[PDB]
Amino acid sequence: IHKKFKATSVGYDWNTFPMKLYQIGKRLFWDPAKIDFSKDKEDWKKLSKDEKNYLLNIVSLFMAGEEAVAVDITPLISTMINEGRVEDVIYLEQFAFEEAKHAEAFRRFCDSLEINDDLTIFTTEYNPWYQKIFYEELPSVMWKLRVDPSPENLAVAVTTYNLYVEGVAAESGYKTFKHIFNSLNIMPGLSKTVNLIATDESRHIAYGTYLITRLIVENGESIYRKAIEQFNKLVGLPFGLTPDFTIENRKQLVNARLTVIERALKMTPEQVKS
Amino acid sequence: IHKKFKATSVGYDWNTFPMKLYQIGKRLFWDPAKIDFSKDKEDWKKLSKDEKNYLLNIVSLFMAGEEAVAVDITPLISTMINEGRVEDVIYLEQFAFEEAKHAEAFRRFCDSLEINDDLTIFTTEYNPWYQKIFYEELPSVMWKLRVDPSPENLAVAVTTYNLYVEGVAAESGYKTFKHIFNSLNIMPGLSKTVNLIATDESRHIAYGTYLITRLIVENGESIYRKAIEQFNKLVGLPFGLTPDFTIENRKQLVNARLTVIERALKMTPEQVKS
Ligand SMILES: [Fe+3]
Ligand SMILES: [Fe+3]
Ligand SMILES: [Mn+3]
Ligand SMILES: [Mn+3]
Repeated sequence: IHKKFKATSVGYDWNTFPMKLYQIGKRLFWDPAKIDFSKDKEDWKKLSKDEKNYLLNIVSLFMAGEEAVAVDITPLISTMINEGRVEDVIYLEQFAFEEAKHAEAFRRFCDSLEINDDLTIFTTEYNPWYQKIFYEELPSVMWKLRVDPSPENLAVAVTTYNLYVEGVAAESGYKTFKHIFNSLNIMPGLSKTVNLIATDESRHIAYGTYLITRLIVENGESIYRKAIEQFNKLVGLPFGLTPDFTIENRKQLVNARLTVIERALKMTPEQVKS
Repeated sequence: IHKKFKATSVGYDWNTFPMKLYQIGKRLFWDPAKIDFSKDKEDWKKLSKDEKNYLLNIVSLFMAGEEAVAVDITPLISTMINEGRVEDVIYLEQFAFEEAKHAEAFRRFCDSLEINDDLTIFTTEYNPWYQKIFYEELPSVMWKLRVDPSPENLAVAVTTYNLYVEGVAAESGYKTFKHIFNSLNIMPGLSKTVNLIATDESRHIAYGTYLITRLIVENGESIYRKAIEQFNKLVGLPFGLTPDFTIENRKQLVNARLTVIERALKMTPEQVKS
């Protein structure tokens, strides 16, 4: 409709959280082209058949997700347009630029390893939980904002997107990447890639926290129940990795999100919003 | 719906035009924070009352537009999601990141000049053509893709967005900025800003050309008539500037777009698409 421009009259609120993360994003901008993968292909040929299978599996998980989160961001951006929160639109529009840049980096790392075949037999067949969330849950909750931009749908969207996918699932793979790169002294180019992607996820989960906490302070009693119901619905080895350890961290990250969610309760909207 | 990921199976087409501009965008990335505005405020106090009025006017025009083009990009991105063109989604999602970064740079330049008042009395009252296009035309044609993602609406959208707004209107202000900064030796910080924004518009009009030419090669007979009807509907001093000269360039840029539009006619889809 464009009845009034928030940049001409009221201006930009530079002290807001989505704008301060918007500064750090362009302050710590990194180019995947500068990341050299010329030695990763040598370390790829020095790994066993099973270690290459699990590494290709977890890389296929992120690369599948980086594209999905880059195209499911559209209803959240359009919802913020209908909400008039241009500052959120400015970051959420960058918040996807780092996501699309992540999908490029993994595809760059895959093409650097001569990997020219299909990786769909990793996103569905080997782990159906990754099919349930990204093929069914994430498209349903995000694109529900297109037809219903209600606050309760925003909470259901952000929890299925910034809390579990980015704060729990994406971070668990980073800790999995932490024990693969540091213990074996392999994949320095992907290590530079992950350390730059994990740095982006720091601002990604930060705004996701700010968005969900903003809903638990504007509609605390109703948003919290939907944000927890959705978070309870989502939750329902080589390289020297223990299966009881990765599950411990992903449950430790799940516990790390329940704290920051309930932290928003009984908080004044002045303490987080403007 | 997320029935199939274009990044897991078929992969990314790195040789396509939206991906090659996606490389240059992150290759020539510039941070508006590094641009120093400490001497622009000194040159602002050395301009007459009318020269400051026209400079603030044309700056208020871009800053108003940079926000509008950053929030009207959402239907075009969602249309490319429904079209499955993830490569276009990757650039169009960056293509807005440079736009939101432009809206920041102008607001940074305005805040650097102590300009703390409203600029709405420049986007509507002084020039109603800027009200007709950005308050009525651009929201209508872009958000018509949300309800109707037809090829004819894409042409009407891109012409009202990448052809006249970015290729003609935005470029005319750059040529206007060309005669203001070079003839008077003023505003070096904004000169660094414009030269970096005009460099971004090079990739912006390039993809806009690629998108509209792709429609004139996939549906040449129907898209061209709508792309021209819309382009004919859109078209319907201080600093040593001549009113007959800026109109000459904006008509020269209008003529520069009719050539590249009709250039797409009688061209094989193999010559531009994949
Ligand atoms: Fe993220
Ligand atoms: Fe542009
Ligand atoms: Mn990511
Ligand atoms: Mn621009």
